[PDB]
Amino acid sequence: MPQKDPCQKQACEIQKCLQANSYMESKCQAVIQELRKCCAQYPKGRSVVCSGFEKEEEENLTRKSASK
Repeated sequence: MPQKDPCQKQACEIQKCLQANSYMESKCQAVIQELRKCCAQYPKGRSVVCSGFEKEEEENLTRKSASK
């Protein structure tokens, strides 16, 4: 329920950074890490994108759960 979503902007900036980087998400790892600081300001239920984002933290278990 996106009443307001502080992090939706930053989730946009992942995509926008991508366009600024010709979809090299390798560069946009910084801006994913920005969504992080945004997301972790709150409980995930406050935001749709941050609800994707605390699940990004699960997805990271591929790379390593602790490698950042």
